[PDB]
Amino acid sequence: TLEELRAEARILEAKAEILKAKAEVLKAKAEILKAQ
Amino acid sequence: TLEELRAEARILEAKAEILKAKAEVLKAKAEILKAQ
Amino acid sequence: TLEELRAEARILEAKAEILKAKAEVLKAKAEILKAQ
Amino acid sequence: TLEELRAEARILEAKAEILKAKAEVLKAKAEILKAQ
Amino acid sequence: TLEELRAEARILEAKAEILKAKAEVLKAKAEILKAQ
Amino acid sequence: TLEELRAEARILEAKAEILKAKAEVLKAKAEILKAQ
Amino acid sequence: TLEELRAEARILEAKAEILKAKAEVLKAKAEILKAQ
Amino acid sequence: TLEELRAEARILEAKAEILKAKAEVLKAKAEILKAQ
Amino acid sequence: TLEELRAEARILEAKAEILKAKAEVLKAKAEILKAQ
Amino acid sequence: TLEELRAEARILEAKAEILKAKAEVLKAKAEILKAQ
Amino acid sequence: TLEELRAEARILEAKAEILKAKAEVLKAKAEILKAQ
Amino acid sequence: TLEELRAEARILEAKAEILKAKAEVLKAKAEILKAQ
Amino acid sequence: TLEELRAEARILEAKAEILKAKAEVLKAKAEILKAQ
Amino acid sequence: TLEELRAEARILEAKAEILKAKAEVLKAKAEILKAQ
Amino acid sequence: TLEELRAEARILEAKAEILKAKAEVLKAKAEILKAQ
Amino acid sequence: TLEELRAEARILEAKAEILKAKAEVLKAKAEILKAQ
Amino acid sequence: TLEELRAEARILEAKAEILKAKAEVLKAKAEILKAQ
Amino acid sequence: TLEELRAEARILEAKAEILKAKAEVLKAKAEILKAQ
Amino acid sequence: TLEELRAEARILEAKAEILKAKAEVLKAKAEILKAQ
Amino acid sequence: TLEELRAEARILEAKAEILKAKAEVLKAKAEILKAQ
Amino acid sequence: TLEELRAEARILEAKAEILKAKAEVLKAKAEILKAQ
Amino acid sequence: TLEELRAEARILEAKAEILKAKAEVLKAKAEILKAQ
Amino acid sequence: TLEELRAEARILEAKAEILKAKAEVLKAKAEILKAQ
Amino acid sequence: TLEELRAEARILEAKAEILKAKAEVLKAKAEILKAQ
Amino acid sequence: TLEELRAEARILEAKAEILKAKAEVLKAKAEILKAQ
Amino acid sequence: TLEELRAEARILEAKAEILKAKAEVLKAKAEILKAQ
Amino acid sequence: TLEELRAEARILEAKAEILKAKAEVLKAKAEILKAQ
Amino acid sequence: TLEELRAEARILEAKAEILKAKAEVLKAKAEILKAQ
Amino acid sequence: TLEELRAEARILEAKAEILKAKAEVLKAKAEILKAQ
Amino acid sequence: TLEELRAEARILEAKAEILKAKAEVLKAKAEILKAQ
Amino acid sequence: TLEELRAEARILEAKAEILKAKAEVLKAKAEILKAQ
Amino acid sequence: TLEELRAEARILEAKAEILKAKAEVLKAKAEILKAQ
Amino acid sequence: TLEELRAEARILEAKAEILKAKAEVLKAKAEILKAQ
Amino acid sequence: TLEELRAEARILEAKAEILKAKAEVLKAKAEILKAQ
Amino acid sequence: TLEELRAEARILEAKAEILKAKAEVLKAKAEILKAQ
Amino acid sequence: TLEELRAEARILEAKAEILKAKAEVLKAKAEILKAQ
Amino acid sequence: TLEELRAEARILEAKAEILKAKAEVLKAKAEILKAQ
Amino acid sequence: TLEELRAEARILEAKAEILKAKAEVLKAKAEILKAQ
Amino acid sequence: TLEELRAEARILEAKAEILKAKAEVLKAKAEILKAQ
Amino acid sequence: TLEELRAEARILEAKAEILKAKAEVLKAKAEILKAQ
Amino acid sequence: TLEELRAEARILEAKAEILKAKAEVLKAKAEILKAQ
Repeated sequence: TLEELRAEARILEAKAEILKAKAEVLKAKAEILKAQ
Repeated sequence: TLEELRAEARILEAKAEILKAKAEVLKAKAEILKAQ
Repeated sequence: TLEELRAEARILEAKAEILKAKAEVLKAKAEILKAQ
Repeated sequence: TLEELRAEARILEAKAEILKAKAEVLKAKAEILKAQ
Repeated sequence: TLEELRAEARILEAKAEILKAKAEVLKAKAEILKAQ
Repeated sequence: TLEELRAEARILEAKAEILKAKAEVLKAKAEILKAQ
Repeated sequence: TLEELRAEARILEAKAEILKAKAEVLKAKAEILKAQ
Repeated sequence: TLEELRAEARILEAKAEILKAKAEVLKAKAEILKAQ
Repeated sequence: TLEELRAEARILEAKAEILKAKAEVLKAKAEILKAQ
Repeated sequence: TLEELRAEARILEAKAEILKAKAEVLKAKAEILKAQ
Repeated sequence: TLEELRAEARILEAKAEILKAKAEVLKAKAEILKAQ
Repeated sequence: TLEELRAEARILEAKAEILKAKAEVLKAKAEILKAQ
Repeated sequence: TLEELRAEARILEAKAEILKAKAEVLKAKAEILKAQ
Repeated sequence: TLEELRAEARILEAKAEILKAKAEVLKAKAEILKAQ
Repeated sequence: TLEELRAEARILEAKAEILKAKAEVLKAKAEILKAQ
Repeated sequence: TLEELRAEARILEAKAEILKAKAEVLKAKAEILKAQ
Repeated sequence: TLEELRAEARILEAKAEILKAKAEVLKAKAEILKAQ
Repeated sequence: TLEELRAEARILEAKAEILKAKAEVLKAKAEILKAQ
Repeated sequence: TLEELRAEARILEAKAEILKAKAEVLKAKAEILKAQ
Repeated sequence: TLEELRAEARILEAKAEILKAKAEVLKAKAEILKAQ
Repeated sequence: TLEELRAEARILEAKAEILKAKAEVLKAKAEILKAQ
Repeated sequence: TLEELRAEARILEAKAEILKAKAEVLKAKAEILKAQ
Repeated sequence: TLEELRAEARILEAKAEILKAKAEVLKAKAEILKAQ
Repeated sequence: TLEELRAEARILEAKAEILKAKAEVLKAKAEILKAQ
Repeated sequence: TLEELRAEARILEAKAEILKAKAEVLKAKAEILKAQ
Repeated sequence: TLEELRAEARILEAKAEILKAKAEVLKAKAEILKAQ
Repeated sequence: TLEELRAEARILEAKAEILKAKAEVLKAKAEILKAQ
Repeated sequence: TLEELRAEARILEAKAEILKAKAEVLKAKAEILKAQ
Repeated sequence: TLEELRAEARILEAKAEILKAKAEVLKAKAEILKAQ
Repeated sequence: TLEELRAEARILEAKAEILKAKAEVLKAKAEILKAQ
Repeated sequence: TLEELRAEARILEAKAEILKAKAEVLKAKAEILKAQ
Repeated sequence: TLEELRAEARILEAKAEILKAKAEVLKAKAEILKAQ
Repeated sequence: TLEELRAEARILEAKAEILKAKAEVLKAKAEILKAQ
Repeated sequence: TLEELRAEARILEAKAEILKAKAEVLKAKAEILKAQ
Repeated sequence: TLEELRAEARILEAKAEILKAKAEVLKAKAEILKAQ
Repeated sequence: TLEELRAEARILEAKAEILKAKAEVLKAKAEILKAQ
Repeated sequence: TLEELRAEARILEAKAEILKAKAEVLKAKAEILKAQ
Repeated sequence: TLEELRAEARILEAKAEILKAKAEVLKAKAEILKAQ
Repeated sequence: TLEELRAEARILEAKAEILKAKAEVLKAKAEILKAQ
Repeated sequence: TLEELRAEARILEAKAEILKAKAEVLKAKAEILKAQ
Repeated sequence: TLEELRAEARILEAKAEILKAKAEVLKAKAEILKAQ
């Protein structure tokens, strides 16, 4: 269970990181919208 | 129990971080809505 | 009991943080509702 | 008793913080209700 | 007795803070009831 | 006696503050009863 | 005696303040009884 | 004697204030008895 | 003597004020006795 | 003598005021005796 | 002499006022004797 | 399951990195739009 | 599946790197636009 | 499929490198534009 | 009986006050009849 | 009966206040009739 | 019935307040008629 | 009915406030008429 | 009906606020008329 | 209708704010007229 | 209509802000007139 | 119209900012006038 | 028009920044006038 | 016109930066005047 | 004109940088004046 | 003119760098003055 | 003139570098003064 | 003059390098002073 | 004529008030003549 | 004429107020003459 | 003439206020003469 | 003349304020003379 | 003369403020004399 | 004279501030005298 | 004289600040005396 | 004298800072006395 | 004297810093006393 | 004396730094006490 | 003495660094206690 | 003694470094505990 | 002793390095645990 919960931590750690780079697409998306 | 509660802390630590990047999707979502 | 109460502190520390990021979902939720 | 009362302080310190983030859920809950 | 009364102060300091956040639950509770 | 009376002041200072936040629970309790 | 009477003033100063917040519990107690 | 009488003034100044808040407990005590 | 009589004035000024708040305890004491 | 008589006026001014609040204790004393 | 007689007026002005509040002690003294 | 979840972590780790360099295309895209 | 998912990781690792050097073309593209 | 995906990795690895040296043409292109 | 007679006083106290404001309707009723 | 008579006092207290503001409509009604 | 009569008090309390501000419209209405 | 009458109180509370600011328009209306 | 009356409260709350700032235009309007 | 009335609240909320800053133009307008 | 009224809110939000900085020009305008 | 009103918001957002820095010229203008 | 208004935003964004550094010349101008 | 206005932005961006470093000469100019 | 204005930007970019290092001479000039 | 202004940029770029290393002589000059 | 100014740049480039190594003599000069 | 200034650059390039190795004598001089 | 007669009332209202404060100068004029 | 007579009222309103404070100088003038 | 008479009102408004604070100097002047 | 009389108002406004704080020196001057 | 009278206002504005803080020295001077 | 009077203002501005912090020494001086 | 008076301002500015931190020693001095 | 008074400012600037950190020793000194 | 007073400043600057880190020992000393 | 006082500064500079890292031992000491 | 005090500085400099790495053992010690 | 104290520095320098790498064993020890 | 302490330094220098490579075994140990 211990390493399993360590693994269940490990999969949920990854799911945040996709949403992090999802925001950074939207971050420079506005940077196009202001540099013009 | 001790390392188990340490693990039950560890899984609940991860569940916050998905909601953190969930907000940051919505953060730059408005930044598109103002840079236009 | 001491480290146990330290652990019972430690689990209750985590339960606040989910509610913190729960509010920040609702924080930028209104920010969509004003940037439009 | 001293560190025990220090620990009994420490558990009661945590119980306030859940109620703090409980209010902040309700804080941005009205912020949805005004940004619309 | 001195540090003991300092500790008996310290436990009674914590008991106020739960009631403080207890009110702030009720504070934003009415804020839902007016933002609608 | 001096620091002892200073400590006996210090414990009695705390006992007021619980009653202060006890009233503020009842303060916003009526605020629910009028915002509806 | 001087600082002692200053301290005997200081303890009796605290005893009023508990009764002050004791009244303010009863103050908003009637405010529930009229907001309904 | 001068600062002593100033101190004997200072202790007797405090004894009035407990009776002041003693009346204000009784003040809002009737306010419960009329708001019902 | 001058500042001494000024101080003997100052202590006798305080002794009236305890009797003032002594009456105001009795003032709202009858106010309980009529609001019922 | 002038400021001295001004001071002898000043101490005798205070002695009236204790008797003033002495009457007002007796004033509301009858007010208890009629509100019942 | 002029300001002196003004001061001798000023001390004799105070001596009336003690007798004024002396009567008002006796004024409410009968008011106890009739409210019963 | 453990190495499998380690592998399911490993594929989801890669999917973030494409979106990271996707933003950096848009990052220097605005840098053309300001250096002119 | 394991080495297959390792391979499906391996192809998706390459697709990021083309976009990385795609940005660096645009990086020095603005550097021409400022060195003049 | 495995060595095929290894080969499909291998062709896509090459396509990045042309764009890498494409940028380095533009890198020293500005270096002419500043050394003059 | 005592608090009951205090209550029977309390209801009869209210019945006067309706007649008081009943007269004050008629008071300004003539004030219309003279300001014209 | 006691709190009931307290409530029957409480409803009859309200009925006076409508008649109070009823007069004050008529109060400024004549004030229009004299300021012209 | 008790809280109901408390509520029937509470609705009749509101009906006075509209008439209060109704008079204050007429109050400053004459104040226009005299400041000219 | 209770919360309904609480709501019927709540709508009638609002209708006074428009008339309050209606008077304050007329309040400063005369203040123009006197500052000239 | 409840949230509807809460909404009918909510629209009537807004209509007062325009009249509030309508008065404050007239408030500083006289302040021009006196600072000259 | 509910979100529509929430929107009809939302447009009427904005119309007050223009009048607020309209007054503050007139506020510092007199401040020029007194600093000279 | 909803996002349209959200947009009609959004344009009227901007019109206040020009008047805000219009006042702050006049704010420091008097600050020149007093620092001399 | 939507992005157009978003653009009409966007131009009116800029017009405030010139007036903001217009005030800050006048802000340090008085700071010269006091540092001397 | 859209990118044109985006450009008309972009030129007006620059005009604020000259005035920003114009103030900061005046900011340290007083800092010379106080460090002496 | 678009890239031209982008260029007219680009020249006006540079003119601020000379004034920025102009202030920072004056910034450390006072720092000599206080370190002595 | 475009690359010319880009060049006229480019010469004015250089003139700021001499003044930047001009300040940093004065920056460490005071640092000698405080390390002694 | 273009490459000439590029050259006039290029000579003025060099003149800053002598002043940069001029400061760094003074930078370690104080470092002798503090390491002793 | 062009290559001449390129040469006049080239001689002034060298004069900075002597001062750079002049500082680095003083840099390790303090390093003797602290390693002892 | 051109190759002459190139030569006058070339002699001044050498004079820095003696001072560079002059510092490196002092560099390892402290390294003796710390390895002991 | 109506507002004119209202204005002719308004000027004649002011002429009384100067004579009112004219008497109050003479009122305290005798109060000097008796306090001496 | 109307606003002119309103202004001729307005100047004559001010002339009374100087005489009002003229009397109050004489009011406390006798209060010095009796407190001595 | 109108704003001139408004200004002639404005200067005569100021002349009263000096005499107002002139009396208040004399007001507390006697308060020194009685507190002694 | 208008702004001149506005300025002659402005200097005479200041002369009152020195006398205001002149009285408040004398105000707390007696407060020393009674607190002793 | 105008800015001169503005300056003669400005010096006389400062002379009041020294007397203001002169009183506040005497204000807390009595506060020492009563807290003992 | 103008900047001189500005300077004579500037020195007299400083003399108040020493007296301000002079009072605040005496402010917390009594705070020692009551916290004991 | 001008920079001299600026310097005489500058030395007198420093003398206040020692007294400011002198009070703050006494500020937390009582905070020890109450936390016990 | 000028740099000397600048130096006499500079030594008196340092003497405040020791007293600042002297208070902060006493600041956390009470923080030990409350965290127990 | 100048560099000497600069040195006497420099030694007194160091004496504050020991007391600064003396407080920070006591700062985290309480942090042990609350984390338990 | 100068370099000697510079050295006496230099030894006292070191004595603070041991106490700095002494606190940081205690800093992470509590961090063990909360991470469990 | 000078180099001796420089050496006595040098030994005391080393004693801090052992305590620095002593804390960093305890720093990652808690990092084990949270990563589990 | 000098080189001896330099040597006693040199041995104590080594004892820190073992504890540094002792922590870094524990540093990556937790990194195993999170990468799983 | 000197070379002996140099040797006792030299053996203790080696004991750190085994622990350094001991950590680096554990460093890449987790790198296996993440590359899968």
